[PDB]
Amino acid sequence: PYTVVYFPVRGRCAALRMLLADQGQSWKEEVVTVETWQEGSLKASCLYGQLPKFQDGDLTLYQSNTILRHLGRTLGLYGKDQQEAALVDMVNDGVEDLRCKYISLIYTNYEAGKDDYVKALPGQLKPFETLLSQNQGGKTFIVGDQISFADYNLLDLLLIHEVLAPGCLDAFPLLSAYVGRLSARPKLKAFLASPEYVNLPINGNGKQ
Amino acid sequence: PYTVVYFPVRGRCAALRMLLADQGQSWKEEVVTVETWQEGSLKASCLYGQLPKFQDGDLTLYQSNTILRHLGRTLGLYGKDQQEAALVDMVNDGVEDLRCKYISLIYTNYEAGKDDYVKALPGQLKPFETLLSQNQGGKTFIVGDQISFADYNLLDLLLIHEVLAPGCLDAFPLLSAYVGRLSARPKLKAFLASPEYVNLPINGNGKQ
Ligand SMILES: CC/C(=C/SC[C@H](NC(=O)CC[C@H](N)C(=O)O)C(=O)NCC(=O)O)C(=O)c1ccc(OCC(=O)O)c(Cl)c1Cl
Ligand SMILES: CC/C(=C/SC[C@H](NC(=O)CC[C@H](N)C(=O)O)C(=O)NCC(=O)O)C(=O)c1ccc(OCC(=O)O)c(Cl)c1Cl
Repeated sequence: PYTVVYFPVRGRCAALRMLLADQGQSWKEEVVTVETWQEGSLKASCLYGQLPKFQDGDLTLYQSNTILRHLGRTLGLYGKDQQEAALVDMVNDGVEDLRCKYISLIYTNYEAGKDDYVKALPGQLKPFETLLSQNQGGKTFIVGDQISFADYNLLDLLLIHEVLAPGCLDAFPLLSAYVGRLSARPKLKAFLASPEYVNLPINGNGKQ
Repeated sequence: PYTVVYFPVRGRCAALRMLLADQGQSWKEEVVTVETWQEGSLKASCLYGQLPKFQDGDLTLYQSNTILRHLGRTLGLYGKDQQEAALVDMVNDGVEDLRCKYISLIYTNYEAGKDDYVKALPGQLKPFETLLSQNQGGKTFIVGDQISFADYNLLDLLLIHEVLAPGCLDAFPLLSAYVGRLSARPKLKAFLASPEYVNLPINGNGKQ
């Protein structure tokens, strides 16, 4: 079945977990402690020496977005055609770009960079609001009329940003409603409310 | 048909151009000058306010990897099945991670960071050598027995690294032979030797 190998944090596994949960998929969580990691053997066996590591049967994958695209491809959450598949990629790549900046802030320059980051946030979120406005008035999903892996990734990005800068979505009606709507999906809502999600820190250094 | 909108540099368009050329595809190059960019209108119309911008008929795309995946999907350069597709993604995501570090070095910390970067290079290239060693002894492509968009992206990454740190592939026989082999492909060889490629700087700040 599925197995996600990661440290005890939401981080780069939050989106794929929401996906699996919302899709009614079962998966196993292999929690790696900082101690076990610093031992070296696991890291050495990882393709790029990093986590998350994912297992789908005997298929072992690395890279959070590779896992997202894999699940999207195999579960039918990758658009209805090539045109949509490309747009889903465009959204996910944009989410990744911002996630990298967020990660850099959190682990590299939180105290001194937070103000500049938050000030730059609106311009960084604007693209996703525009995307929604161009797709059925933002009433459905980020691309097309069916959910995609990019939705879960974008949703997580928006959620962690609401924590970083409370109210950042207030000026973005479509993104705001989008968050509430997706978060309301039965399986997803239950997952987001569960200890499994709630008692895990967003990041590994206690910052958010 | 196809249109590539970018600044007059190889940068994030080199891989997709090699792909198009090697695949015998025709495309138009719309060169954006620093003056045009600083004018503001183009930037404002770009989804994430950045280039490259790509047009396939009336489909307008942004994000270099979205363009790569789109061409790979539509041209059949994305693996033979879903498993290979996942592996192709895993390779491309790894290429992107290193490309981001390369870009960071080039544009924000060349002088002071070059030594540390080059020293860390071997460990960053090892994953691709390993991937090659696990696929038909590295005699064909990065994933499977057919070329994929990830091959062009990886090839570009390797090429720019040989310029940054001459001889960096000496420690990796498979990657070294891989570069020579792919570069020898008729259409690609002609493209790499053409003014279109050769007279374009790798980066925009004159560093490499
Ligand atoms: C638990 C906190 C930690 C999660 S794992 C982080 C990292 N893995 C990746 O960054 C995966 C990137 C892939 N491209 C992907 O998309 O999957 C990892 O495995 N690190 C272990 C290693 O030895 O490399 C986390 O986010 C984290 C923790 C600590 C630090 O450093 C602190 C600092 O001062 O910079 C960072 Cl930068 C990060 Cl991202
Ligand atoms: C011509 C040099 C320039 C090419 S365009 C760079 C950038 N676009 C992207 O980074 C695309 C990223 C997407 N995720 C993708 O994958 O496609 C861009 O459009 N910049 C214009 C803008 O206004 O944002 C280039 O590489 C470049 C040039 C200058 C600088 O800054 C110098 C510094 O001191 O940092 C950088 Cl960082 C870069 Cl990357």
